Amino acid sequence: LRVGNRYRLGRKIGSGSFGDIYLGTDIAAGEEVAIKLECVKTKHPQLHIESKIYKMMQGGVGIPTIRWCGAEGDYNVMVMELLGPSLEDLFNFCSRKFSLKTVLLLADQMISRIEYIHSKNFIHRDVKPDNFLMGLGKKGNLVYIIDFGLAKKYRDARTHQHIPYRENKNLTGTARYASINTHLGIEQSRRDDLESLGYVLMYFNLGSLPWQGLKAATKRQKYERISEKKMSTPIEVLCKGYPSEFATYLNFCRSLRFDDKPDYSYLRQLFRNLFHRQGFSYDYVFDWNMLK
Ligand SMILES: Nc1nccc(-c2c(-c3ccc(F)cc3)ncn2C2CCCCC2)n1
Repeated sequence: LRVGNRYRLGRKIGSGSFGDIYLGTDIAAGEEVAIKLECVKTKHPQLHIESKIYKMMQGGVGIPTIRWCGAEGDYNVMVMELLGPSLEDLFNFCSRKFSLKTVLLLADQMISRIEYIHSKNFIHRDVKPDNFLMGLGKKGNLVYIIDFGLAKKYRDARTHQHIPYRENKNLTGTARYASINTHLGIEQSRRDDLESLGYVLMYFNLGSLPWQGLKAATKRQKYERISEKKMSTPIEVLCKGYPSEFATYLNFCRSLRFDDKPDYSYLRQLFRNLFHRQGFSYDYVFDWNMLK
């Protein structure tokens, strides 16, 4: 159909939290775009709140620019620059195995995306492979983070007073990568986004995490098995057979206090120093860049 006068809606290409995503074209500008559609109906107006978070993040490296936010017909609509494959997509394309060089070159950009989001007072709360997409064209090797649907403010804009420590919370994000404290129902904070990143990295190293594939009955008790397996698996076991850097990262993350400012530079240095020890070149070539 025809959306926002300027765009043409294409076919469905995916979903995000709170809405369906479609391919499209900005006819007036000759640009291909991604369009997220949310009913202006029900109970919850998430597309509009999320849109303000993106704009607050506009300008940062690897944050998708929003071209138009508006409502039309039955939908609130947000138009975004088209982006490439997600890290999960690429992981599959690479036979579900990434070389250490690629893992380290991904960790570098991923830690910075999280630091950027945190610098603007928000926590993502759903760090996972599918929420990271590569750019296109000149930005083909830039890793973008998307979906602020479950994002939340962790400190006051003006005073920077951190939100209060809270318990008995239900899980928000993906169980597979959620932090231990998140499973324990503790309010998520900066440390939590980083811990999750730690699991995503080890996920890329192993092909799967040890708490994956557990069978249960409820669809709520599987999170209990997930949580128990996660707690029962010491870091040294999870990372056995990989550079010590990964366990040091996870250990660092679990040691942070609820309102602590993470040392993002130190985390990136662990990986850069490892990048050097392994002898890898600084050509920034990712595994998939070699697909012949
Ligand atoms: N190709 C492409 N380019 C830009 C954004 C998105 C996108 C959005 C998204 C977020 C905000 C917005 F305004 C428009 C789209 N939510 C999920 N995805 C993808 C996740 C992986 C699978 C395919 C959809 N997709």
